[PDB]
Amino acid sequence: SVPWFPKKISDLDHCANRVDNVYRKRRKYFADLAMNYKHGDPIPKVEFTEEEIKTWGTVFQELNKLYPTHACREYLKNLPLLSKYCGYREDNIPQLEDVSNFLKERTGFSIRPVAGYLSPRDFLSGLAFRVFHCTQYVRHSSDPFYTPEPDTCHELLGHVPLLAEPSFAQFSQEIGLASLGASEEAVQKLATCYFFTVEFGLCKQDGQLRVFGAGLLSSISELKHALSGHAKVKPFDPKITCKQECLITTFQDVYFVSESFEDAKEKMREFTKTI
Ligand SMILES: Cc1ccn(-c2cc(Cl)ccc2[C@@H](Oc2cc(-c3ccc(C[C@H](N)C(=O)O)cc3)nc(N)n2)C(F)(F)F)n1
Ligand SMILES: [Fe+3]
Repeated sequence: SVPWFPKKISDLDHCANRVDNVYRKRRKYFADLAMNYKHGDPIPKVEFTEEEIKTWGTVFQELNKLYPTHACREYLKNLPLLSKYCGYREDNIPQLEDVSNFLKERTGFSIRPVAGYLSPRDFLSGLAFRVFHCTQYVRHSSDPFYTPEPDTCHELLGHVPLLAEPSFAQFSQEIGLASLGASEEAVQKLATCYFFTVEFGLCKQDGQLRVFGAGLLSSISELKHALSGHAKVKPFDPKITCKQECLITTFQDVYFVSESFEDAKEKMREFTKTI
């Protein structure tokens, strides 16, 4: 029989809640905000602390040094749009509500604040309705270069700029749409393909390797590592790519290169029929 899946955007209420002293209370605070959030609510505006803003400022400042030579053209295209409309600055952390409103005008995507990791099924189910579950907290100040879990920096600098791109927006949703009510095996295959594209993908533009992986675009160290030449590279092929192990708390052992977003989209459409 078919497992439960959302049939409308508001149904995501039923799946979004899955799962240093001052930092812990701060983290619980953000978790509480996401937990009590219901569809239709404005995403609660948060006054970030200076340490959090300085952390964002450090990551943001350093990544912007790398983006022109590392990021794909679409990322570099939409990133200034975010700084002109959503307050992307070194001294200011953008609000999830504002960028969500921006995405609505651009690609119809929206943001939903989430406490932490959701199951791949629940997360991909959100994409089916062009909803991206975002963490609202900032990474610990100890290591701004890399963090073993998503933070608001990862969402805002990694995911948001490409979600504003129609071709990429379509690609993301179709992965989500494919996931709806799919078998456990199918969801995991889709989740792995999502992982090595949306989160850690590489693309070929004008003969050059560029980064569109969100997990890469928000990590100072791995972004450099991905294009250094010391990394393992393979062509994106869903049947093969979906068999690759997804690593956490570390750099990936291999990266997959797509020809383009529409190319990645077409390869996925072919693949989802097989499963
Ligand atoms: C098959 C499949 C697909 C997904 N999953 C899965 C399921 C659950 Cl419930 C938990 C964990 C995972 C996967 O882990 C991650 C991690 C991240 C991630 C991205 C960026 C950053 C910040 C960056 N390092 C920075 O420094 O900015 C952090 C984390 N993103 C995703 N989508 N998955 C895992 F475990 F498979 F790898 N499984
Ligand atoms: Fe992510």
